[PDB]
Amino acid sequence: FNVAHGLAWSYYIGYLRLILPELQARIRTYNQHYNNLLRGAVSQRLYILLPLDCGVPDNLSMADPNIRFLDKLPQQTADRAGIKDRVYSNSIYELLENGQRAGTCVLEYATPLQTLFAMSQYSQAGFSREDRLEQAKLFCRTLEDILADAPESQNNCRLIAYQEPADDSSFSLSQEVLRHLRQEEKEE
Amino acid sequence: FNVAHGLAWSYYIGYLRLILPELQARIRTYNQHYNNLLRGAVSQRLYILLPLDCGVPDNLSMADPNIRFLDKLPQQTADRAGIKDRVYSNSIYELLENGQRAGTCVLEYATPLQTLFAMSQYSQAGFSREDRLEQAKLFCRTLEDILADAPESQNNCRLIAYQEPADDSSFSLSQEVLRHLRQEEKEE
Ligand SMILES: Nc1nc2c(ncn2[C@@H]2O[C@@H]3COP(=O)(O)O[C@H]4[C@@H](O)[C@H](n5cnc6c(=O)[nH]c(N)nc65)O[C@@H]4COP(=O)(O)O[C@H]3[C@H]2O)c(=O)[nH]1
Ligand SMILES: [Mg+2]
Ligand SMILES: [Mg+2]
Repeated sequence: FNVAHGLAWSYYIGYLRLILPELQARIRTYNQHYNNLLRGAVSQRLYILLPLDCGVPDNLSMADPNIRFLDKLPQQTADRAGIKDRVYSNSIYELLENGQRAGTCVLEYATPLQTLFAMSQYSQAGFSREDRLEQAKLFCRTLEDILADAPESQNNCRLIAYQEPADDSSFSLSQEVLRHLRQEEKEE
Repeated sequence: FNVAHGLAWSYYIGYLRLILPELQARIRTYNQHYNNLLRGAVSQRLYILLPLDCGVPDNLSMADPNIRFLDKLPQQTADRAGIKDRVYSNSIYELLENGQRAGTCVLEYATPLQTLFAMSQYSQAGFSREDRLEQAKLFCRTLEDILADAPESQNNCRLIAYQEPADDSSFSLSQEVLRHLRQEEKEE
């Protein structure tokens, strides 16, 4: 089956569509209340790590020690049937560079990529572990094309797609994330 | 595209697989702390409303006035990358019969059916509004076949699939839900 397509659409409809519009105000609140001082500096976008290899560790610090958990973005509450006042969780990380706090932003993996990885295990899934990669590529794809026409995506988030070279492991996830942050500084 | 399949699998992998094992203990706690007084009576299963017509209202009371929100099942917390301590929300409803509290259980719609309904709107979704029904049927389907081999589903939840007659509107959702409760009471 072609799943990447459906998961991208479920992802947007049940999450991005809902949270992105109310996202920036939530960021602003954290900044005002927590400091309105010192670093503040929480970036204004939702950052979605897109590991093409579909490897998604539950603790972000594990993938890279330089990615440190700061706080949790103030809850969002919504009556998502049948649930009442259903909580939506985002986590705030600060990226370290040579022991220096280089940036602070709302950051997270794309769960759909993780589910994709898990699905290949199951017999009835039924898409081979081989198809994990193309499925991964189709996902980031569909999202871009979805977010392109997203009235909500008034540049509220930035996708971060990456694959780590097979031969060498000199890849720094924090570095990848920092690039986008800095670039958007020159951009913004 | 065939989406019902992927959404059923995402649903189980990212939700049911995770919460069902820890579900009953959460139920016991509400019963124990809140009581052990008066009704208690929270049922021991997760109830998933499966409207084949794919109509999923955000407020459960609206669908049926006799379905009343009681409280919220104690939070579950899990490090769901990239999120840390990601909250999982379930709501407890008590069903009314002729002004009488007939039952109390954890109850909710299947969000995937709601997303299915929303997808048909979009141009790129790729699937006609016509296909909403077969997509709905394939979803409840896949879930049953998924939950059948679910090591986790040690009878922790019961699916409730239903479609409302086209000619007449004498259908009581609370009645449908009560049936399953009583019938399982026969399980005792
Ligand atoms: N950081 C973050 N990301 C979020 C949140 N909610 C949704 N997402 C993203 O939205 C995807 C699909 O959301 P879904 O439509 O709600 O559909 C969900 C929903 O139907 C069910 N589900 C998941 N979590 C909960 C929950 O906490 N409570 C209830 N009642 N159902 C849930 O699992 C389906 C798929 O779950 P997912 O695999 O998790 O995948 C979720 C997840 O990738 C959130 O609160 N925080
Ligand atoms: Mg949702
Ligand atoms: Mg999940």
